[PDB]
Amino acid sequence: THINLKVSDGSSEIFFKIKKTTPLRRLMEAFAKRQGKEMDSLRFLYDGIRIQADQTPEDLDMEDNDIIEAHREQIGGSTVVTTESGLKYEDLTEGSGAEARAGQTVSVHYTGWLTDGQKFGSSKDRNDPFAFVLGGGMVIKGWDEGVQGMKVGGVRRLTIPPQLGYGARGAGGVIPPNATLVFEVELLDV
Ligand SMILES: CCOC(=O)[C@@H]1CCCCN1S(=O)(=O)Cc1ccccc1
Repeated sequence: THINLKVSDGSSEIFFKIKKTTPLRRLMEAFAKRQGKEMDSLRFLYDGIRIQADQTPEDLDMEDNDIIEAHREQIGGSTVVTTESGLKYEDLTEGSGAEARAGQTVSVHYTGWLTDGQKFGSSKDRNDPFAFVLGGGMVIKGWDEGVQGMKVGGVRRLTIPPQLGYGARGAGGVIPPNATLVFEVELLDV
């Protein structure tokens, strides 16, 4: 009557036990919400086929310990850029207006995760935007570099190697030495 399912996006892996007659909506919402996102930002595939919120394990002939693969889809497309430092960035949404430049004070919202999907931080927790002088050395190097060129309204995903993050030290009782960090940064003002 019930099966176990694993949902993975390549980083976060979440395990669920679900009645076979239960629609996949709750499971899908749960996975999305754990990344601080709305369900409609993701696409969930079973056996290469896209799952819809109203379908059940029964409708799809799912078995115990099956896997659902989760991906974000941007309708715009996906282009990930590697810079000379080894920083990677992907504009999920492009903003409007002038590009943020070195020396400007910027205000952003962000969420940060480890490569196992664990959230270590977010400005949305206290609903308090984060401000800093871009290129001023008051944030990790991945940020001083990666927020350059964003426009207001833009959402940019940064993949930050540890020499551009917290290096050998880690941070916050959460990020260990030599960790790669993933942030989604939204530029609010420049
Ligand atoms: C004040 C300097 O902070 C930073 O440079 C980065 C980027 C700018 C915003 C905050 N972070 S943090 O989330 O990684 C900080 C963090 C790390 C580990 C656990 C919690 C928070």
